[PDB]
Amino acid sequence: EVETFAFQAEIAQLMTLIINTFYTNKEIFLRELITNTTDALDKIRYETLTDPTKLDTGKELHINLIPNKQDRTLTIVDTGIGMTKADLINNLGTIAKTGTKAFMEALQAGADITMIGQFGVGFYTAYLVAEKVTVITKHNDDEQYAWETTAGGTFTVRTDTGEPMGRGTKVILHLKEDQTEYLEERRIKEIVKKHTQFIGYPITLFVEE
Ligand SMILES: CCNC(=O)c1noc(-c2cc(Cl)c(O)cc2O)c1-c1ccc(CN2CCOCC2)cc1
Repeated sequence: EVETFAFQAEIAQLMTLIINTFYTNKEIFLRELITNTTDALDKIRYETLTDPTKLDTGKELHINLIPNKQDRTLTIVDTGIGMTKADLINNLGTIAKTGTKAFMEALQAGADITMIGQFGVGFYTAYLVAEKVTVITKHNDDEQYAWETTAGGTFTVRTDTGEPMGRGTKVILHLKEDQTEYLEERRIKEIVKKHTQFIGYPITLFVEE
């Protein structure tokens, strides 16, 4: 029931660079994941212009940020178009071989890690703060799947038996021990205000008891 895949060499190389390079401005991961959510939400809205039934899986269009200090996880949930199994396998709906190669070439020329989104591979910035990332997703044309990687050159894909999502993507960041500031309400609010003020969807930061 669990399939294990090797990353393409270039993507493994970029993930190692992200994990091993000294770079203090780690907060940019949240801007990148919220940006991906906003793009996925725009995609389902665009499809709904010609087929209103595309929203039968959920009419709410939103992004939720759910910190969990007990599990040391930060979960980003959106109700966007979601990814099929093929999209997960194809580097989470990106042309990441091309993007990761171009980004690493720009870094060699003096660009910085914060420019990752310009290369269409911003998702991998999750590894600045997370030791493991789980991506649960549901697209109207496929079943609910879980993608997961702790880097190390491979990722797994499995059918998800967890809480059904209806439609969209949930990114669960299992944070590194020294990166728990990203579970603090004031810190998350600061990052969203700084980097995501023009995202056209409600971003709700959940409170913990
Ligand atoms: C059917 C095609 N599906 C989607 O595009 C989709 N569905 O769900 C997502 C998604 C991916 C990730 Cl990594 C998130 O963090 C959030 C999200 O909603 C996606 C995204 C996949 C990839 C991307 C990144 N862009 C891909 C195209 O080039 C610019 C960067 C954004 C969203």
